[PDB]
Amino acid sequence: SPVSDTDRLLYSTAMPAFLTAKRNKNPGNLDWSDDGCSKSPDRPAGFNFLDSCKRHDFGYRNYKKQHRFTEANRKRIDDNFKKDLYNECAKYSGLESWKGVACRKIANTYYDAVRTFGWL
Repeated sequence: SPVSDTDRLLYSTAMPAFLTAKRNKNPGNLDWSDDGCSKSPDRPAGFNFLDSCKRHDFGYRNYKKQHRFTEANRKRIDDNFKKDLYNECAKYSGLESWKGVACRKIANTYYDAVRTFGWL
C-alpha cells in the first residue's frame, strides 16, 4: 500500500532506517527526490537539519503525488519535522548546553517557516 508504507516511513521509523530506505529507494513506487531544506541552509550554524528536511520533503512530495496534501495533513508532516529536528538537537551532550539549546531555537524557526510558507 503506497499510503501505509509512506506513513510507516514518515512517523514510525528512526532516521537512520529512513535514510537507508531513501538511499535504496525502497519501496521504488514512491517519490524519493529532495531539494534538501528547500533553500534555507542544510546545516544552519553547522547543525545537520538536512536529514529532517529530506524526510519533510518525502512527506510533502508523497502526500502531493498521493491524494491527501490537505492543510491538516501538512501540519502533521510539519510537526514530524520539528520532532526530527529536535531529535538531532538532542545529540548534543552535555556540555553543548549551548549547542542543544541553540539548535532547538533554530529548529523552531525552521518549523515556523514551513508552517507559514509550505503551502507554496
